[PDB]
Amino acid sequence: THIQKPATGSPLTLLNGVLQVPDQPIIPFIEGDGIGCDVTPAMRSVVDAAVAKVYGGQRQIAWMELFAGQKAVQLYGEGQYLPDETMAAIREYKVAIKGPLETPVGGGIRSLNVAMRQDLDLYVCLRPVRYFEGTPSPMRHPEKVDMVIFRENSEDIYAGIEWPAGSPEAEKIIRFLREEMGVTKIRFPDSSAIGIKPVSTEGSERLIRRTIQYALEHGKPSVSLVHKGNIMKFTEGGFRDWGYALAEREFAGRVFTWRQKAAISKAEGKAAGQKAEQQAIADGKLIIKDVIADNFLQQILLRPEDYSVVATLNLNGDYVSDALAAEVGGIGMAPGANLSDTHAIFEATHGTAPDIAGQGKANPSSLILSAVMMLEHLGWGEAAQAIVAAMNATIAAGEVTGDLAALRGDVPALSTTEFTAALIRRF
Amino acid sequence: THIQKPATGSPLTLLNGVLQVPDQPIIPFIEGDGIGCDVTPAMRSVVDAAVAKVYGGQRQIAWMELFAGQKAVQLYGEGQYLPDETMAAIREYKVAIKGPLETPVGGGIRSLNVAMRQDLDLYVCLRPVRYFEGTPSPMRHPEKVDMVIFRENSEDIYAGIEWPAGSPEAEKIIRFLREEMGVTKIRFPDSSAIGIKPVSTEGSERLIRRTIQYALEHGKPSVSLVHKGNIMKFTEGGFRDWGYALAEREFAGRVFTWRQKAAISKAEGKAAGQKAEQQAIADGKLIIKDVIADNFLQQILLRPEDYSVVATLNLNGDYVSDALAAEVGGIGMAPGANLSDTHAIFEATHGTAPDIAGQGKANPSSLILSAVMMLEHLGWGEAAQAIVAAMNATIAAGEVTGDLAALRGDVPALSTTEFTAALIRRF
Ligand SMILES: NC(=O)c1ccc[n+]([C@@H]2O[C@H](COP(=O)([O-])OP(=O)(O)OC[C@H]3O[C@@H](n4cnc5c(N)ncnc54)[C@H](O)[C@@H]3O)[C@@H](O)[C@H]2O)c1
Ligand SMILES: NC(=O)c1ccc[n+]([C@@H]2O[C@H](COP(=O)([O-])OP(=O)(O)OC[C@H]3O[C@@H](n4cnc5c(N)ncnc54)[C@H](O)[C@@H]3O)[C@@H](O)[C@H]2O)c1
Repeated sequence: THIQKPATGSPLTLLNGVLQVPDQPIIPFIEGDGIGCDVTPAMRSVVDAAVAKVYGGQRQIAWMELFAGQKAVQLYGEGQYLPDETMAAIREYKVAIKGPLETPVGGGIRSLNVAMRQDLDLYVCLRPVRYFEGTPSPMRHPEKVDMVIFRENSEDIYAGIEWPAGSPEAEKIIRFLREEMGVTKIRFPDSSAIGIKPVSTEGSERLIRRTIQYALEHGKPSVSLVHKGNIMKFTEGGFRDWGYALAEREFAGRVFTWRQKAAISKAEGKAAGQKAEQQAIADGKLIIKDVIADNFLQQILLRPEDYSVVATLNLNGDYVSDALAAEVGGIGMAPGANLSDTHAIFEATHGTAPDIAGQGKANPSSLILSAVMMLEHLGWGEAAQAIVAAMNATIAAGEVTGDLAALRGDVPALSTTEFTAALIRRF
Repeated sequence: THIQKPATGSPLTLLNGVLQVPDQPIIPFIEGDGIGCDVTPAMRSVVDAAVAKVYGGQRQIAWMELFAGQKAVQLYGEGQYLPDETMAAIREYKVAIKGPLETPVGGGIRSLNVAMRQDLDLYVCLRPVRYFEGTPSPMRHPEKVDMVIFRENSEDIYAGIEWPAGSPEAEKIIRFLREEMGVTKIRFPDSSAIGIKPVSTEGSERLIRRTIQYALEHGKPSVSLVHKGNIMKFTEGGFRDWGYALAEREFAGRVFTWRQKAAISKAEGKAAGQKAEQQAIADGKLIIKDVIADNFLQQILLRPEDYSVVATLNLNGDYVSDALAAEVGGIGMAPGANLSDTHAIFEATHGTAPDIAGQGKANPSSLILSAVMMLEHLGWGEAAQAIVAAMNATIAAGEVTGDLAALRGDVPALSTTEFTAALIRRF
């Protein structure tokens, strides 16, 4: 072992439904590769300051370092990118927050980020994207972005099921596809690498159910199912169809969907369909609609105001998260949470930022905002709100890191530590 | 048969492997579903007006209507969405232009758009995206967008290989994957639909070769290989790696890749790597770089000015095209061409737009600009340049269709017909 349980902490526990949160909870954290070394300490400093301010010391996070990535390899030895004790500790402690981890391209280890999500079955990747007043942005009207993305986190092509071109394995699956499955559409079978995309009714349903539940509980006007269901009919189109079906049987009478709208239109005409939709909106009924993924990218740029909650697949969610984050300053302003029904790993949308690593420039806001989601998860709402208020005031005053300052000629950059200080001095 | 060879036209021919264009070329066209009924007649009018003007009546397109989609079904019979005679005609006449075609979601027919591309092996989907001065845009600085997308058009998950959840076929492939391929990562094997993603060395290579050739002959500063090769290591990561290898092998002394840069950064440090790139740019070398797909979506929004030519896979290309189009007004300002080494089908980036079909509102600019590409393909550059000049002037004058008028206040909306007339008055 290379991990040490805090001396004054007490673990979170689960008791007949409820998550029990001690006043000095043990919260595991992973530093992260690259800019993890800048953003994690900043996040802890900010969280600690907020908590001390709002509760007077009655409460205090008992941080416990766990290891993964390069820091793990250096401490545990070669190939020890994800030590067993790391995963065991997260299971036991039920919550954790992590900086980014490096995943190599074209070869090397499988994503540790994805591996953690799979191992703990954290099937919801939850990413709220909203505009902080005054944030430098490439958009004319970034304030019109206020969305919540529910990204399926356990399946899709992220499963990591693939074989390299020319390998015995690729030849073996290509032969099965052509000889046993009757596949005729592989263009270049002699040099094809092959990837598998599993998308299930069970996986789609649990993600979409949580999405609708959230939308209803928070008074959100709509849920958009985004998919490329015309080309990927049974996977992505399945996601959409299973989604509408679930909405209409588990939430009958509490939602109005575009599937229902189509039924009304087919039988009574467009006007009737439109009228029924207008009546639902008038009723405070949650609207469930759907958008093809490419057009979705167009719509969130042209009219983001028309969207609220989004339910989508793993790959689509990844791409949408980045496009949307860019509208509000980039992935330095983009928090996230990986949730199952019992556990949670809080984690920024961004990666290791190799181009600024070691320079003390990175925006810690995404991770800080992820810690906000964590505090909300812990029921420490007042601390959470204190951080959001401080963040709102800091950005509005024009105190920002370099990723934001680069977007406007009239805004200078602050280092990671300078920004952290600017935020904390406002508590 | 339900088609007719025009009375006064002559087919395109060849001479030493080079396209020979008669003064009255036979050019097949397909109207398209939905707004195809608006945009196709508009494109023909504009093209005819430009040709009549610049060549003083010495030249004239002999349009030949071919059928696909709904129009084909009503004419040829139920199920006849893509008559064999349509594809044979395009093979015969070598160049065609088509309106959008409807592809159902979650079932129904396989995409006719993809089917045409596959049938004629039009492996390059070429989509130039640039800003027309004065176009309403959601961006603060849309003028910074000037890119050319090369989207692989023959493989990837677009092959249409998949089987539905619960089906005997899905059960069959899942069993083979788990029992014979050793696959353990399928989360819900009992209810998964399965899609297959083939990406090959041969397919990736010919698309990337065409991209680099284009970049070099048009004097572009860089080619960006966009991929999600950290998660899809052997397909998308293969695309990247094969791309760098081909560049260095086939265009040595004309390019400088980040693969080369990485090597210099390893042996001599990053300062040496940056210097080498600086000198390559000074030397007039084409830079070959790469960007992970999600980050690329962020970057084309934050700093599009850093990108020029893009080479990417089928699915990524589809998503990137819509996001980039939105920056310059939407997919109503986004032309395209499907190209093999011998044949070409020109086609807008947009779909059938059911929300405005039948209303005479559609922006015909995408299809018109696709015909501009067609005219350049035919070596009728003067007519191509005339349409561009009329387009530049008409947009700058504030004379636009509803899709653009919606992006900015105090800008009236012209109908398709009205916009068409406005363009034509510049001739
Ligand atoms: N959850 C995760 O741990 C996670 C997420 C995304 C990427 N990654 C990994 O990160 C590595 C690098 O990938 P990449 O370069 O495509 O993406 P990246 O997110 O690391 O960097 C992309 C761009 O965004 C900028 N950026 C990201 N975070 C920033 C911050 N907080 N402050 C200021 N600028 C920031 C970077 O400077 C860079 O220019 C890859 O190995 C990838 O697998 C990990
Ligand atoms: N190459 C093609 O033939 C092609 C391309 C994309 C989509 N499609 C098909 O089109 C159908 C509709 O798909 P969708 O609704 O997701 O996308 P779409 O491109 O048809 O429409 C998306 C949005 O963009 C707007 N839009 C598109 N073209 C426009 C134009 N020229 N002028 C003004 N507004 C325009 C529409 O009004 C709509 O709001 C689907 O069946 C899809 O398969 C075909």
